[PDB]
Order: sequence, then structure tokens, then C-alpha cells
Amino acid sequence: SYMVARMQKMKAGNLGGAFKHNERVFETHSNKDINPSRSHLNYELTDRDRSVSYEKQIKDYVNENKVSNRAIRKDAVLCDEWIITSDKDFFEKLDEEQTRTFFETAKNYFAENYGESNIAYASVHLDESTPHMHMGVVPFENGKLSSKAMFDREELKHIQEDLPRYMSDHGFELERGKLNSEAKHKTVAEFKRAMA
DNA sequence: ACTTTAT
DNA sequence: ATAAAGTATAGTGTG
Ligand SMILES: [Cl-]
Ligand SMILES: [Cl-]
Ligand SMILES: [Cl-]
Ligand SMILES: [Mn+2]
Repeated sequence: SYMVARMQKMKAGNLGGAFKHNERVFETHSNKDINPSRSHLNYELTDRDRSVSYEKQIKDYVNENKVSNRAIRKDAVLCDEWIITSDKDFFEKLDEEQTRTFFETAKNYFAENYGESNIAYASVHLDESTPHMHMGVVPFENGKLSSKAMFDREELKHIQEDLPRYMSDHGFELERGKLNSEAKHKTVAEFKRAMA
């Protein structure tokens, strides 16, 4: 089984949908693969207030801590949302407790390397095809918000090697992705079209 | 390395 | 006029 770890940049205009979907606020889902009978099985790993939006939480955190007087730019990357997962076979092997420990462990990796107070949310979904986590990492450091500074080319190449290794050291049997892999990312909807 | 942003 | 942070990046799977 491969360790699946990948980030998507979230601007203020993305976080509204990310909040509503991650929290499962609508009863109907366009995703035919969400099982609403299973949604009460999901859980959140941070101690965040569920009544507070991601955009509000993150903006408040950055404004209250940033060293500059200048406003957060309208196009700022407020957080990097990491999907943490593996394949179906990997999770088939694990009980509820081990599965939670798996996501808590991925989360510790990012807390330890990028700052505990930067893990804005850690939403574990068990109501879709495969257990996975949406974890929002605020790229905030030395009083500055900059995804550019935190997750550059060398950093993403480091995580692909070091994250699977850290999971392995903590008891999880999965390997890193292919080094220099030539895969092109497809969206969930695109990937589904690919399969049949 | 080239633009966009908010001073 | 300036400079920080915007643009991708690295990885696999039905997020
Ligand atoms: Cl909160
Ligand atoms: Cl200032
Ligand atoms: Cl999609
Ligand atoms: Mn999900």
C-alpha cells in the first residue's frame, strides 16, 4: 500500500465549500459515494469550535499573530489542505482504534514539523469509499503567512520521502510513492470518469 | 523568474 | 517604488 499525501491550496473563496462539505452540513450529497447513514462515524481531531467557519478561524489566527501591518492579500493561501489516506487494502487491516491512531499520527507529523497551532482542522471521513483525512495546515511562520515559503518544491519532495517513513516508524505498513513519479493529479470527479 | 498585491 | 507572496511543486486514488 502507498501512503497518499497531497495538498491543495485554499483561498478564502474555497474555504466556505470546504467547511460545509467537511462538516457534512447538507443532507443531500451530489457525491453518490457519500453514505449519509455513515456520516455520524466521521470525527474531527483538532479541538476546534465546530460552529466557527474555517475562513473565520484562520483569518482570526493570522491577523492576531502576524508581524506586518499590511492586510492579508485577497488572494492569500489561507491554508494548505492535505488529503491523508492510502488504499482500501491498507485500512481493511485496521480496527477503529488503529485507524484513528493512523490519522492522529499523520497529524502529529505536521504539528511537529510545521507548528501545532497551524493545524486548523483535521476532519476524518469514514462515510466515503476509503478512510481519509482532510487536514488544513496554515502556512504561518516567523509571523508571516506564506504557502510559498512553507511548501516549496524541495519541501514537497521531502514530505514524500519523510512522511511515509515516519508512519512506518510508528507501526504503519505502507511505502512512499514512486520517486520522481510522472503521474498527473486528477480531480475526484475526473478519476471516477477514468474508472469503470 | 514573472506578476499581483497592499501599502 | 518596494517587497512579500501570488503562480507550481510531489505523491496516489473513487479525497
Ligand atoms: Cl475554533
Ligand atoms: Cl507594517
Ligand atoms: Cl471533483
Ligand atoms: Mn472526504
